[PDB]
Amino acid sequence: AQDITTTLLHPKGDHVLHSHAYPIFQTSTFCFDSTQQGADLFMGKGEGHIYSRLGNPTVEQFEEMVCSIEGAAGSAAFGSGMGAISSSTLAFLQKGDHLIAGDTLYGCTVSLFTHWLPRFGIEVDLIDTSDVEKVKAAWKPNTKMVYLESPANPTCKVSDIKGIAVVCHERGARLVVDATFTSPCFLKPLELGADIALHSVSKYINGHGDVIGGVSSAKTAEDIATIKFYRKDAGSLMAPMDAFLCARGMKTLPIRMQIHMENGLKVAKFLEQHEKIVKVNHPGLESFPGHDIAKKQMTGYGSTFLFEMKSFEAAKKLMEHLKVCTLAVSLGCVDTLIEHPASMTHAAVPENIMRKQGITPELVRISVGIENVDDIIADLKQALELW
Amino acid sequence: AQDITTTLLHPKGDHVLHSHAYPIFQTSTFCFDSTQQGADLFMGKGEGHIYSRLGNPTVEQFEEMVCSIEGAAGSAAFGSGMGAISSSTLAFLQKGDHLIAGDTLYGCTVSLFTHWLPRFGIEVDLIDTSDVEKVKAAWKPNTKMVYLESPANPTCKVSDIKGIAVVCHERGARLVVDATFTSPCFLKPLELGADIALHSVSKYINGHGDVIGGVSSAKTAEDIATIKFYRKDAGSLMAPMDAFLCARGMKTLPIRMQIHMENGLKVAKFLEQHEKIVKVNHPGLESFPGHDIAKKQMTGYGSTFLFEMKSFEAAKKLMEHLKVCTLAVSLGCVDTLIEHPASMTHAAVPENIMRKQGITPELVRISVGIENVDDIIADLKQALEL
Amino acid sequence: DITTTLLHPKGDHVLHSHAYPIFQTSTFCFDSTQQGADLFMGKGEGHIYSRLGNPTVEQFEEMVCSIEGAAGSAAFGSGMGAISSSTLAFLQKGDHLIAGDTLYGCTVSLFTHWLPRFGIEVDLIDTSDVEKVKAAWKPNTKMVYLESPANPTCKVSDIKGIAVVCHERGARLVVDATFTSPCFLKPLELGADIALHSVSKYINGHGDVIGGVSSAKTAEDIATIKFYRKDAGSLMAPMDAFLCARGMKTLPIRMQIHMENGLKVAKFLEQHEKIVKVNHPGLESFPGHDIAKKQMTGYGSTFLFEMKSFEAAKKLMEHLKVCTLAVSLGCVDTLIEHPASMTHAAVPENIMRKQGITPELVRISVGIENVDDIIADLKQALEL
Amino acid sequence: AQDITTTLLHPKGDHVLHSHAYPIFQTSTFCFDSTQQGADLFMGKGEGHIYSRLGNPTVEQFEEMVCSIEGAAGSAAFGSGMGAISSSTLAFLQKGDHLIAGDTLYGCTVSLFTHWLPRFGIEVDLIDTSDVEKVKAAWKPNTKMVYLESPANPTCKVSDIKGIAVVCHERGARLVVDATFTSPCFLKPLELGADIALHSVSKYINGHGDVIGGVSSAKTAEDIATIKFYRKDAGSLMAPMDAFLCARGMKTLPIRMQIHMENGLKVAKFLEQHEKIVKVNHPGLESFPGHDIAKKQMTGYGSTFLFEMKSFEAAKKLMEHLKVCTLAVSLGCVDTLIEHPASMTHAAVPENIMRKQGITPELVRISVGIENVDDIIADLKQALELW
Ligand SMILES: CSCC/C(=N\Cc1c(COP(=O)(O)O)cnc(C)c1O)C(=O)O
Ligand SMILES: CSCC/C(=N\Cc1c(COP(=O)(O)O)cnc(C)c1O)C(=O)O
Ligand SMILES: CSCC/C(=N\Cc1c(COP(=O)(O)O)cnc(C)c1O)C(=O)O
Ligand SMILES: C/C=C(/N=C/c1c(COP(=O)(O)O)cnc(C)c1O)C(=O)O
Repeated sequence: AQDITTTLLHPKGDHVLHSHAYPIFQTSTFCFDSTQQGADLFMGKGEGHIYSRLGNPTVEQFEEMVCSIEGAAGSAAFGSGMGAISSSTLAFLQKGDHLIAGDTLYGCTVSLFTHWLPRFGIEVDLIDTSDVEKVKAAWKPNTKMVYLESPANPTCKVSDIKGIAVVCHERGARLVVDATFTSPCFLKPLELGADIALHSVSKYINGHGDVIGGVSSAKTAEDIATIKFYRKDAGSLMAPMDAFLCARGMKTLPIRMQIHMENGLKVAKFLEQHEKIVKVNHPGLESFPGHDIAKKQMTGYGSTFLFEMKSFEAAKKLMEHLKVCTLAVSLGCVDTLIEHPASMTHAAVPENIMRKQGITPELVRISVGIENVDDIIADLKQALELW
Repeated sequence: AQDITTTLLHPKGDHVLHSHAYPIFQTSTFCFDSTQQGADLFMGKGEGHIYSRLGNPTVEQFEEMVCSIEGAAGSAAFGSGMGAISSSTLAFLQKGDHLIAGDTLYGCTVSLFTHWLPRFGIEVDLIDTSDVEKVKAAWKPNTKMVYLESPANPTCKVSDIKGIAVVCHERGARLVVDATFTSPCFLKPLELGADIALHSVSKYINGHGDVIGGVSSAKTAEDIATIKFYRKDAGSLMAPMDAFLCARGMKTLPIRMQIHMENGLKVAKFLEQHEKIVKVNHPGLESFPGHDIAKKQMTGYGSTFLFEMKSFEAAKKLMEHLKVCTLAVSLGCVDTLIEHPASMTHAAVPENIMRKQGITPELVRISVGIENVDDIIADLKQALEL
Repeated sequence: DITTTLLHPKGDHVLHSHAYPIFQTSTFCFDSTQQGADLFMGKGEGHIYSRLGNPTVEQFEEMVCSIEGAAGSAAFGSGMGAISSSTLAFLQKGDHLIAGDTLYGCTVSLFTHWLPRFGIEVDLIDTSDVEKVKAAWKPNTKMVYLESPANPTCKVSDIKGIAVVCHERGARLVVDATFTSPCFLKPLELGADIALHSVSKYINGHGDVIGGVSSAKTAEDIATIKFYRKDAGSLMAPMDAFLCARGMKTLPIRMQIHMENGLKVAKFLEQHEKIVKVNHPGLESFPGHDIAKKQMTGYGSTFLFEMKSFEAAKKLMEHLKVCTLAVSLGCVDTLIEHPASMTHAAVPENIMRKQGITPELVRISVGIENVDDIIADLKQALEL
Repeated sequence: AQDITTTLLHPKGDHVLHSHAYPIFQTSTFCFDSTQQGADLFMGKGEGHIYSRLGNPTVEQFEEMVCSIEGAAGSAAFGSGMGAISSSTLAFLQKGDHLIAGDTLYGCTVSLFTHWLPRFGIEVDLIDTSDVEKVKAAWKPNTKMVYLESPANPTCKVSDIKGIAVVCHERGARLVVDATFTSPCFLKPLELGADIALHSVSKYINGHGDVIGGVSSAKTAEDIATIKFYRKDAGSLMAPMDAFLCARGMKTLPIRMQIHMENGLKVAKFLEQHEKIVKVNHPGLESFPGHDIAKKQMTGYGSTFLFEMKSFEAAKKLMEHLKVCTLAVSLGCVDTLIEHPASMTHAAVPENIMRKQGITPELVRISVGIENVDDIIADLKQALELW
């Protein structure tokens, strides 16, 4: 069986005009040969293109690469991870439906689920999905979907994706998994029983900190068709240039992830043994609750994780005196980023949910890049040992 | 009174690193000076950027350009006209609300209002908005929005935006106008009393057929903040490169529109007097119902319009023997496009709505470009002779 | 008209795409050894490697070629790349070049510093007078190189008359028509062998690309130019060619506006008490107007005018609110510069005097803004 | 000392408008504050920009990255490797000067030195530079430059860069080295005594097969200023978009080269032991002449090399029956390329020079990518073992 490195470098499809790199189809529309040919494409008959919102060759090339690593029936690219998330939930959920979602989610996902979904008559509970019994207890006759992020942003809380998938499968609910934090090299939710696997491509998949985009992949042709139908009307599109950039970043995804995984673990171990650090939430550490599940259900770890300092002042002093790490939000970039969730990525999260998420002023999140790991550790060490 | 040509070519804002052209900020994230500075930005305090989904300087420069021409409090750019439409309606409407929309709308707008909105518990009635009395009769206690396209895609049906805005003002509803077909050079819905004006930037605004994008502009600061809050979560973003291309295309928008307008009128009059053509639906023709309203409420016309052949066979002959015009959906490009609405742009609209729209297999939609008109007419004359 | 031709270029669509795709690629795949071998021998149809040929760049080349009436066109990474490729592809040690005495600063640098290092004799002379061209002629003269109207003074050379001299005497005539665009000046139509442009100016028109183009009357000459380019390596990037082709779609319409704005502005300046003299080729007062009127079908909107002192020029250039102080020209928005300390600052003193470039001169490149707004900007800056 | 991976990911310079990724300055011109500020910039006084041909911020960012890895006084980026080679030779050589260049060079370099330089009154000899004594024997009173490619394209012939540099330094000649085949990760000619080190950035540096570009770096400020002065008039520029892409590709250069090097050596060893293969020219093999010089003077190897089949027909059969390798010219891409030098990259090389270079119809050149090496080897093996 051919390695994923090779698969990503050799995607299926004809070359265009013998071009080795796939061209950028910076076009809005496409030409018809005849009234019939154009009519037929609008009915889904024949091969070809109509209009970039319905399908653009460069974006489709990126979709096929993701589809190939997810093992999906199809993938849909979007203008952002939030586009993928809206389109993977609201394409299916309608008034009177019930959604169970993790209680520790990316801030704007909490915003979408707690502000917008209830306005559309959709019932939403945020539940601790690290415990399958709590998921079952929150289940209702109208539950149509469970939505999980695991490991969760930013605390890395692990959910039992396989265990929850069994209950979804028995009860007729879709299981949707945001695998952004781990990448499809290491977490393949469709292999664990999910119906839909999605990512912010803005993070690891693209990897170069220069594109916002999203992708969603479905286990069935019907589900990916419905998602694309929603996309056509909701309009979160990946631009041709951004698709060219995402496909290009993904060409190095397997080797970047290997380096991220190993750097991340080494940085977490360094932090865990350091006297200034109270606790390290990296799901690859034996000390981490849920390490046993992550180890079984994933084939590696991402390199974004959280650690606890002794105070807010210690956290600030660390974050502001680094020379290699960059103070900024986002994650999954080739270079190391660091931020303060309580006052940044999660500052818009309701106090109620903040308290249950376990997010405090002492926490710092680091997204470890592919720099030489000793250089990253020496940067953290000099800031930690400051006068 | 500085002219709009000059305004578009001289947008407000600082140069970046003294660059003459505005740089393409192909970035996802921005760096913070300190914890406090990043925290302040997240609370909307101070000046700066955080992350391109929240705000990208290249995208914002294009937003400022549109905002100036619309006379708006602010503008939001999107990944498509459908992103703008979605974000300008679903940012406000919620379960139990009622929407009144024009009966003649772009096909996917029909799909949005007719398939997705009701799944979200929003009641929707499509009605003939060319008669303000029919809008009044359709009104309900829970009516929160009227949504109009004028002239409508593809029949060019005209609504009294001004009269309808009075009714919305009186009865506590937002008026949203899709002004894609006319461009903001010739139609400024916020000057007519609308609350929101939006475009498929994919059409005239960009004008070069190489970008898909949307823009929406609101009369009030609170409404544009809501639109952008919805955009934050829904995620239809204009890419930095596309914003660079849309701003660049918009630099020639006023001259392109002058030519489109003059060209489309000349073509329509040629077709109207030709023996093979049953009727021509251009809002700038004296024969067109709604001409009197379009002339008073607009300062010009787009060049996309519809005409009727004597049979489907005839329309097919004409569409397939043109050498200059290109058979393709979309409109408002520098070159001439031609389309068959029944089986293309409006193929998916339900039979009953299609009947109400007056769309038949005999209709052909042309989007007249900025070619020498004599070439477009000769191309048409050529084909009609076969 | 020209607009229809530029909007409907010849060629096939790629994958039915309406906009021509951006071939952001270095290399192309071969179907077999034989097919790749054949392409390297110039047999069959297809591509090998973007330096030899890129489809997006070739589409832009074909657009310029059609408008110039050429046998072919070559795109480059800058106007300087087109210039050095249209001259050094032909001239060799022992050859002599006659060049206009007033040229863009970097062309002066090329001809004055580099060409003589390569054993090429160069005389800069006043090409507004054909007898001076004849008098400078030598048995080893192989090329005349003209800019008309010249940058920055707008000095006009008789292209047609010089072409007759060149044809009779076995020399190539190369014309840089940057200042006028191919809508208005078509040197190959006047007898020239090669016509070239800084695409960075009018042709692109949007101030966001640097590029060059050269067009040759003969198939053999464009082959030589591309052969030189293959080894010298000044290429137009596929993204820049996409942008250039895109800007060119509005070229004829922009040029009509530039021309009309520029004339109205020159006329305003010419009757202003603060202005000594306006060098615009379309003015009746300008020496060489009669040639320019006969050999061109319009005018660009870049031209020079004379203030009463350096201090006055500085005051004018530093109080404009619409016009931007920057080098370059032919952009949609109005640009203004000081040739003596900017574009022409490195020109040797003696060539400078021969050019007539003094610290009292300001060069303006009138954009497509409403002319009344640009006149009001100049007006307040001249009077307050 | 900080690792090169870290340096490339953290290049010196201020961020622009706090942007994490460096913006694309798609501009021709820049604005002046005043006539004095503009006048000064033209005199080289003060900080700022004028016009992209003279200096573009995005291009300068990429130049700084190369300069940092070369250990140079400065770097200049170009529209192509050939722009870099032209500008690194013709910026210095004039009529009456003499150039000694290697006899095995990239085809278009042979075209430049053999067709264009003599037209400009520059004397050129192509010499076997793998023998320092032959270089000395070719020396004349007017010799001003030696130009080397090592390992040479496509035979991998190795020159003694250090030994030749001694002779250049004693006699007042510049040494110019095209290090395209090896990359600046493994070959740093300025540390071996070269005055100028240059690359086709089109190959490894960019790495992604989607840009043509060049770069040249000089040991002295004076020489890089002269190179840029030439560039200003000859006009081979790197476009702002291309510079953004080259900088982006270069963020993964160290990890890509590590994999290229390891894959290329394993493929060479596989080929060297295979019955169908007559000889393998990879400078990292102990069997290769000049292996001892390459191993002392480089810190690794590129993964483009040539091998000899038993016949032209055998080469064609191999080249036309691969599923992973792509038949195409160029090299140094993430995916594996293969070509036939005799009829492709070197088909324009004059017969006498071909014979001097040792290029025959039996030779195949492979540029090994970063695919899983076992997939690459299995692809070659199945083609070699065809019916
Ligand atoms: C507060 S601003 C920083 C962005 C960010 N996270 C993003 C993200 C998204 C959304 O993806 P989009 O940004 O729309 O491509 C979806 N799902 C997950 C697990 C995510 O981590 C962060 O820094 O924690
Ligand atoms: C059937 S496919 C051709 C697209 C098309 N029209 C689009 C359009 C949109 C949507 O804008 P987006 O396409 O999302 O940028 C919004 N509003 C109006 C009046 C529109 O006409 C057409 O060819 O009639
Ligand atoms: C001092 S820097 C400003 C650039 C400039 N002129 C350029 C130019 C070129 C060169 O074109 P490239 O810049 O290489 O695309 C060629 N030919 C002509 C008639 C030109 O005017 C100027 O502002 O006068
Ligand atoms: C198709 C190109 C091949 N080579 C190129 C090359 C260049 C020239 O570099 P641009 O191509 O001008 O960037 C310079 N120096 C070296 C050692 C090279 O290999 C090839 O062999 O396959």
